[PDB]
Amino acid sequence: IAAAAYLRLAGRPPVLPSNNFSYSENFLYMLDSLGNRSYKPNTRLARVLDILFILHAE
Amino acid sequence: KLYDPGYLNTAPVRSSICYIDGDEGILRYRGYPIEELAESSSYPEVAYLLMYGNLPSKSQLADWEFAISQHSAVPQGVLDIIQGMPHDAHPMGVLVCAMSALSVFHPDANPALRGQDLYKSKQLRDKQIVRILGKVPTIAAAAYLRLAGRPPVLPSNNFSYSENFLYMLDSLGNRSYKPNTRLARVLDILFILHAEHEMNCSTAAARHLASSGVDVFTALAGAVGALYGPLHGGANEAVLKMLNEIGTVENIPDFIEGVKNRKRKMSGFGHRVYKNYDPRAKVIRKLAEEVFSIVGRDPLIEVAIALEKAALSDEYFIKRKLYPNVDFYSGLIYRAMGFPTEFFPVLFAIPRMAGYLAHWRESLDDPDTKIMRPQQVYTGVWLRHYTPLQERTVSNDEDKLGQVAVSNATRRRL
Amino acid sequence: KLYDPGYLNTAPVRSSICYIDGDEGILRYRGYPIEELAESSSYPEVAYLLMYGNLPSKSQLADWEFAISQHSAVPQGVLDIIQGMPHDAHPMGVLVCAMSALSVFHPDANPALRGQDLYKSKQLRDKQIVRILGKVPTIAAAAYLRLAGRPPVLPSNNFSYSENFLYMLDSLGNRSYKPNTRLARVLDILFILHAEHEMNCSTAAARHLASSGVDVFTALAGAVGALYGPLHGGANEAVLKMLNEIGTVENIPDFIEGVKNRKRKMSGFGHRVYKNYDPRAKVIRKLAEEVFSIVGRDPLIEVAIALEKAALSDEYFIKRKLYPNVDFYSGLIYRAMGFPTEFFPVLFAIPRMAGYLAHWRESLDDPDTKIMRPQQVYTGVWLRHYTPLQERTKLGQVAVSNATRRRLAGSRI
Amino acid sequence: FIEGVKNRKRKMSGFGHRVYKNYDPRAKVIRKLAEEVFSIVGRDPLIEVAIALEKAALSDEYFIKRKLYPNVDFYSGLIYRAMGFPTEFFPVLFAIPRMAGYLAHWRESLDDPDTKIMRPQQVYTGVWLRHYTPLQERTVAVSNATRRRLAGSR
Amino acid sequence: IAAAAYLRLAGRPPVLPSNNFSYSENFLYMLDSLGNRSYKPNTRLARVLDILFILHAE
Amino acid sequence: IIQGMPHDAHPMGVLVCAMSALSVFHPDANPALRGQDLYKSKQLRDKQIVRILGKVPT
Amino acid sequence: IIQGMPHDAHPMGVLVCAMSALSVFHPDANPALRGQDLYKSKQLRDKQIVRILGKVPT
Repeated sequence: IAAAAYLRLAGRPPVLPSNNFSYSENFLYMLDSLGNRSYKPNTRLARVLDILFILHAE
Repeated sequence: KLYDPGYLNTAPVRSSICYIDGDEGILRYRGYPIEELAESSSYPEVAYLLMYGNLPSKSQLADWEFAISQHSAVPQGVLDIIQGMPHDAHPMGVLVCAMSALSVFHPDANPALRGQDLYKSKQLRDKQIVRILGKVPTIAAAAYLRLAGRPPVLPSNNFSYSENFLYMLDSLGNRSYKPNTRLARVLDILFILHAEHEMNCSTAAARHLASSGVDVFTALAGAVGALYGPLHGGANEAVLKMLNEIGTVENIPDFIEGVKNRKRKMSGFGHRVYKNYDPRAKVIRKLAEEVFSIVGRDPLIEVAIALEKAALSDEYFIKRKLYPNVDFYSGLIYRAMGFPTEFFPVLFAIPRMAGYLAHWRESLDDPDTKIMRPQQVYTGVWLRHYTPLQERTVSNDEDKLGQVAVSNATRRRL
Repeated sequence: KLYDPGYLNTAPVRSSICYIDGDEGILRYRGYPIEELAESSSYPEVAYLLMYGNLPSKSQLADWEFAISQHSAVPQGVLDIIQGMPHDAHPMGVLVCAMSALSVFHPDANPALRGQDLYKSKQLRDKQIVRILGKVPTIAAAAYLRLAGRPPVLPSNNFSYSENFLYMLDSLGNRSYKPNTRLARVLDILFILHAEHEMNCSTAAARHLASSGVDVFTALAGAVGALYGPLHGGANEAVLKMLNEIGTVENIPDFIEGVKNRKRKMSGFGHRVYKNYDPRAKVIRKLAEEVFSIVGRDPLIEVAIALEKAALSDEYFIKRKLYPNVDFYSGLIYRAMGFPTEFFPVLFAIPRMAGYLAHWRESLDDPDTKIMRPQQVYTGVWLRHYTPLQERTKLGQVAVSNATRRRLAGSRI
Repeated sequence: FIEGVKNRKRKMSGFGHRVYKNYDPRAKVIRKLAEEVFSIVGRDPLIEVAIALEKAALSDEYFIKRKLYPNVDFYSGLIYRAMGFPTEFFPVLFAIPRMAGYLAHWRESLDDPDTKIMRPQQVYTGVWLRHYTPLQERTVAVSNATRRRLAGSR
Repeated sequence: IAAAAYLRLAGRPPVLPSNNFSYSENFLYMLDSLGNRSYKPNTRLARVLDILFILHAE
Repeated sequence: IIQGMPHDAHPMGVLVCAMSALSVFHPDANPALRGQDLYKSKQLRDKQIVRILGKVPT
Repeated sequence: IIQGMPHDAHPMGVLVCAMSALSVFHPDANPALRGQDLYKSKQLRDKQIVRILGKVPT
């Protein structure tokens, strides 16, 4: 749903979820893939996204 | 001289639609004063008068307006196009794109699809004139209804032109709707007021494209696009922010005194073509009072009224010919009707286009006038051998564009 | 004032962007002749030269064309708009509609939302230049493909400008295509010859619109609309139908004798601008014969070749200052590549845009612009007076025999 | 153009019949109905140019000496234009009447078994004898359009 | 079917046949209804169309 | 058009209908509206023969 | 479920399939999905019997 919000912001239709990557990886991919099922975002950026997620657990 | 940049020393072509005596504010559409028409007439009357050079009689006028009502059937593909843009889109761009789409959706209009034959007979000319003069009203409409998120309406054949527009503006899925007659009349008069202006940027572009031999639809699309300029319809927001930033009515005399201190802005006072007077001011002031009577008031209206009353008194505004322009009362009425700010310019487009059609006929029945050819005076380097682009010297790296991406090229850094 | 016939008259604008002397056949983009550039240079180089008034540096041209390739991306919304258009509609109308939608879908550049000062910053001008220069060819390719109905493929970011367009045009919808370097260099070399020509309604309209402070997108849309019609000098259709009617070489002499007898039309030979040789003519001749070698020819092409060979040596053409124009050879080349004839003027609008943006930026920069309030001389009745409505009392009637014979020539309700 | 048609540079069709000459009462009756349809629907530019041609061409000596009497085609086409028929819709309109003739002929043909369609004879215009050799030795076009997919693959 | 071709040529939804007339004017009643089933054929127009049909009979 | 036909039919009527539709789906190929001189080229002969041969077995 | 399906026999099978599907187009009229029995309720049995006596016409 977060990815759907980001997509619907800048006009782009939904993204179907890749189901082979980690959590952050999954989200970060669902942002910038443009419907290309053959994309792999950075490991360092996904690492950063996971750290930011863990630093705001609760 | 040979260099007349602003065309202020030359005259492109003679005209006969009307004359602007800016010094005295004398305007007569083919001899009829603008105030006389705005009082004793209606929009189709003046439109026909400009278009055929003279007013029609009751019979053919009735038939003409009947046809105007008839051809209002906007192709639904244009409606889908309207669905295409985001609802935040400024109405001007919406209207321009719809204009181009309406040009393409009508194959019988393209000369390239039929050769240079569509523009030699009165039949196709008049037919396309009536066709477009009808559509506009509607498209606009849509645009208005889609601004807030409403479904498209179906124009009917019940009312007259201006009242038809008011109908499709506010029917809300109620076929038995009939808007206020006074509001329809006042909008009709307003349409009278903005009927035409003499050769301007937009008019020059219009006559250029007319002589260019291209389908009239796209020519008017470009011409009305030339009206998008804030110099050509964006000056209302200046006085709107004048009357909005001033806030409470108790800020008016101190506002004019600070104006005397060369501290607070002045705008909308005195026409930039009319320096003495204009009957438009008084007639639309009466109309504005009628509008306040029918719909009511607001803090902005009372602030503006007291501000202009104090402005008529202070000598600093008296001696500089700063009488209020038509823009004040115009915007007052338009927002009083319930029109958003971003929506003002599109309605300004609605009347003027008729005039742009008029001259479009004019230059097409005059061949003395011909294709343009601007003369160029080159002031740069005359001759120089080209260096091998590779041998090309590498001593300059200026102007450093080097910046266009999504948050410092993060879009595809992976 | 001064009556200004068909605007021929005097010079209403002076600049330092280009120079052309047709009777002398000298074409120098800022003092650099057309031959020296066309024979060796490339389209992005001359585009940068027009933008900046000087040749680029390696790194400058490198990252310039790199940013162009980067901005080759086209917004999704305008693509959806193009999809929403009908099918059999002419494509250049699709081009102008897409340009208008591009104006809408770039509210950031819209000045009416942020006053008459957003177009005073340096970087916004350059970003607009790159945006348009990249986005237009993708739109043209997408429309051409819409004629064929296939979905537009995303622009690759690894090839040259002309190479990008050629791949976009003939990718077959995959990645395994390899650019025809011969055809690519031919097309890129050709685009040099169709840069900004002499002043026209397009350039004047762009100048006026930029002076008015409008958004650049809509002004360029209007310029494309100005070039929409072939009456801007585009007469490829004339030589096309002349070839279509000329037949083989055997039945050429009757037509040419009619031309000498002033009975048959002559098109595409002799120039109202060039009154002498044309360097563009020989360059485009070499390119055209290379095209003939690479892709072969149809009978019509050899018909035209033989017609040219016989006509050029004929006295009726040497004496009458008559000789083939570059329009003829360009049409030959595009037909040999195999383009729809009606799609031809699109190829004549893609390269006429560098000069548009050059003049737009130049007009923005110099504070020599004023209010474009032209004059006139009144010819109508000086004064009349209003008539009462009952004191009232028809060239045609709308909807003739259509929806009217369908409204009364069968019944009335 | 009245001279032009007599100059043999531009031909004229719409006047007469390849199988009827004396007359075709159909032309007269549709002339009457064309007057009626002008009365009942009105006039359009093609209509007055057509009637002007009808009046003018008869005066010229061409149709006096050549004999070309306005064919049912002229009036049928102008009437079709009058009735709101699109330009392309004429052939199906011409198809509607002929079905009666096909039905009558078909019923009559099924009626009489004595009528037969024999196998027609033919006289060969080819060689009387040849022979097949394999192709490997075959001693040695414009079948497919090129420059469109060929260039695409090139 | 000819009337169906005419009417769909404009992209307008097709119409049902009627039975309260004879051939040519029934066809014209088919041609012009505009969604109104209370139409009628102009008898002069029906007769002239019938004669147009009969002239090219056989 | 052949899937829209009921299961009880004759397949060769299916052939003739689909081939009439091929007549329809190639209006560019007809000479019936561009005069009786359009068919003077060998290229159109080759194209029509090759298209017919390719289409019929499918 | 009809209006396109082949008719290789009498509509008897058509009607049987029709009411079999009517058995599920209104699942609210079912006793096996709420509790364990429902036709023991007088109001249900009544409304059911009314509909089923009147449902067949459509």
